[PDB]
Amino acid sequence: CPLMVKVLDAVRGSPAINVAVHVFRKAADDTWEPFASGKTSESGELHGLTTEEEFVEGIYKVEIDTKSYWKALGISPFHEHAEVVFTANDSGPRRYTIAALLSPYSYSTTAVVTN
Amino acid sequence: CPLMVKVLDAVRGSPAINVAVHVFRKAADDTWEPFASGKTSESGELHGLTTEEEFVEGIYKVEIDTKSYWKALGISPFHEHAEVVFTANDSGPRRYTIAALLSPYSYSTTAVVTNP
Amino acid sequence: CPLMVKVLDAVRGSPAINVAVHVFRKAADDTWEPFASGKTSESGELHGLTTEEEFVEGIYKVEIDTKSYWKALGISPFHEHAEVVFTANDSGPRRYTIAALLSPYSYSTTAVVTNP
Amino acid sequence: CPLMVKVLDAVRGSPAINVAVHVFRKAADDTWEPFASGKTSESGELHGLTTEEEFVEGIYKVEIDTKSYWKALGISPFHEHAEVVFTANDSGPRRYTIAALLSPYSYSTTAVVTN
Repeated sequence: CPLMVKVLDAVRGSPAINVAVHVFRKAADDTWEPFASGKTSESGELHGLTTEEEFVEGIYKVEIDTKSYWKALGISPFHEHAEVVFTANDSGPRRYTIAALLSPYSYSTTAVVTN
Repeated sequence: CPLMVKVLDAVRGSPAINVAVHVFRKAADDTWEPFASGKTSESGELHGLTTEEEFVEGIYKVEIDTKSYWKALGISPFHEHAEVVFTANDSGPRRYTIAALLSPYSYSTTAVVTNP
Repeated sequence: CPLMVKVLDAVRGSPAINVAVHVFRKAADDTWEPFASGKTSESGELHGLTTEEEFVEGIYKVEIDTKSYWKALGISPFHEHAEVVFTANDSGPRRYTIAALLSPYSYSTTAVVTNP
Repeated sequence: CPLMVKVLDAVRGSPAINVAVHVFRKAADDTWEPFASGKTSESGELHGLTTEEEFVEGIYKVEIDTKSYWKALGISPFHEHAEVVFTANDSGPRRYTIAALLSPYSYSTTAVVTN
């Protein structure tokens, strides 16, 4: 699978489990079309979102529902969600891992693109 | 300055200068409406986006155009932009500093929220 | 202010106040020698650690006592401290801002280096 | 293995390969005693540093030689290295993953402690 999402919790030092993730693909009219979604596993990962066939070049958005995660932990968060927007390119490495590190008032996101 | 944006470049160890920033507010019909925009200064800061009066309760999106920034430095980065989406002023007026730390394949954003 | 330290709390979205900071310089015998120390203010900043004259070329270590900070807030964090080790002024005098973003099980540190 | 180190490169969006890592254990006299070391793999990981038997409670330091990594890439770095200092505790989760995200003038480190 060409796209994986990994989410970590910087407050507990653990995978961020059961975090909803929604992936969208930018349509010709500039709107965001639902593409794939899921919830992170006990390892904070979400595999099997798409296939090589369907994951064509284009602009994608990965929305991580961080607010609901923090609310479940009873911690007041800042962001509505974490959004990661990027262009999928065929010339570069073919496996994309979108990693996110979550804190209540901060998040970082990193792309690990490999062959 | 109820809203300030600060952007740093983690490759150069400097402020990220001349970075375009667009702010939107969610309208009643759930669409994003343009709210304010500007560019970071030599200090990597953007002040004067709004006023206390105009910065009412709402869901705001701060779009930082990071791709253009990296491309002008000769780097083809991963992200199109860094988007920061948050509810503001729902418990009264606050001062928000949205900070972003940029690398070609990673970014981190932090909010510093203080009471007037 | 050739050297400034700024510390933010990513759980509260605020400056990290009253954080102890110890600066060391590597001596000729390769040991760490105390250089300066202080605590962050209400703004999360620590100024006045040194002067242009005293801040000579060398390898410096900025120790930020993050564990004590978290424990006073009721959190048992992972790290003992955040250590920032760097060569300074080897190409002439520079102004260094060492920024740290703290979470209980993670921290990020950035350096902003400018010419006088 | 109870201790793993994972290093990523935020400039290239890749694992940070062949990064030297040195682990030290704080001795009774407050000095740092060499404990384990290695170089990250092609996946940016370093496994097999120690064993459950030897990784007793105590204060450890993980030093990641980031300066040499950046120099090999021809990029001027700020830090001499990234140091991660922590206390190993038996009551909590028993597997420690020390992750580091590297940029020339910035790094972040995260501990993922699991059971």
